[PDB]
Amino acid sequence: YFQSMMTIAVGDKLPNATFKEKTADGPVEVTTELLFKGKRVVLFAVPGAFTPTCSLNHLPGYLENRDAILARGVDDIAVVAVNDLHVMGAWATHSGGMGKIHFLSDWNAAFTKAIGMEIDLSAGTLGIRSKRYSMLVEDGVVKALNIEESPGQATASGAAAMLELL
Repeated sequence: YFQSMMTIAVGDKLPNATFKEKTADGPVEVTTELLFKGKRVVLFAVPGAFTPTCSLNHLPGYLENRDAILARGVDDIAVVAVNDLHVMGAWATHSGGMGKIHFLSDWNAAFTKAIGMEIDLSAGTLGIRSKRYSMLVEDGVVKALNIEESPGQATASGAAAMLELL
C-alpha cells in the first residue's frame, strides 16, 4: 500500500529537502544541499525520538562512536526522525547529543516519503514514521545503505556496523 515506486538505493542522489533543527544558538533550517554537498555524511533515521530502540540503542551507539566515525573521513553525522522540532530539540538535550550530531526534524515525513522509507507503526502509537536505516552519503550520493526489516532491530543500521564500512 505504501508508495514503492521510488525506493532509495546505493548510487541514487538524495532528493532536495529542508529540515528544522533546534541548535544551542537557536532554531535553524538545514537543507540537503548545506548538509550533504561536498561532504561525506553519515545519516541515520529513527522511527521516533524517545522510543526505546531509538533512545537506548540506535542513537547512543552513534554518540558513543562519534569521534571514531569522524576520524574516518566523515565530515558530519545526522539523525532524522518524523517528530516535530521541539521534541527533536528536547531529545538532543536529554540524550546528550546536542552539538555533537545534527538532530533533524522531518515532521511531516516529506523527505522520508520522497525516498520511499515510510512505515506504519500505528499499533505502537507512532503512526506514520521512518523505517530505521543508516546511510553513507558522499556529495549527496548514497554510497552505503542499511535498511532494517524490523524497527525493533538496530544492528545493520547501528554505529558499530557503520564503522566497519568506513
